Amino acid sequence: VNSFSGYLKLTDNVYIKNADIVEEAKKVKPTVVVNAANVYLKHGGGVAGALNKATNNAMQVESDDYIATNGPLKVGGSCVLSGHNLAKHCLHVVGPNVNKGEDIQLLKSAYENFNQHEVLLAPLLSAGIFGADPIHSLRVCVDTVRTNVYLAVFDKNLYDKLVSSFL
Ligand SMILES: OC[C@H](C[C@H](O)c1ccccc1)Nc1ncnc2[nH]ccc12
Ligand SMILES: [Cl-]
Repeated sequence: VNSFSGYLKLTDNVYIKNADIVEEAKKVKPTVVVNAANVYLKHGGGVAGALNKATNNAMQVESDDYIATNGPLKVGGSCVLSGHNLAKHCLHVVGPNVNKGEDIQLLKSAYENFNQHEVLLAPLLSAGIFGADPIHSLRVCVDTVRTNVYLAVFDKNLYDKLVSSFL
């Protein structure tokens, strides 16, 4: 039993809700919130910009130190950093950005990072401003993640389409 509320159950381990991941994180304070990161951990817009804003830019400050030490992430890769006021940890995961010409096949590799964590609050990787088809992202999530994932879909109209089209 966990403290996630109001989710629709898609499979044994995947759950979905129309919700603002910032507000969801602030309420649940999950062990792991997933950020839709880029390789530079520059949290300017989309989920990343919203999460970082909610941390009063502390996420960005921490991320800049991470990059200065370690260099950029790989597309498909991840790193674990602080969750600040939102979660214990933030798993920064880089899905491919279609608007940069990145290989959509890397979306599966991106979701594989979730399997290192028993329970996560997450967005649909590569959705929104990353330019991929969210129906495809949900399918890859369901077919790749084996741990317990609670998906927040910000857009209500998109949420309804993902549910109604879910196989
Ligand atoms: O897949 C990324 C997802 C896209 C979003 O659902 C969308 C917005 C407009 C049109 C269609 C779809 N972004 C988020 N998901 C959850 N919480 C969030 N908080 C801030 C951003 C955000
Ligand atoms: Cl987005």
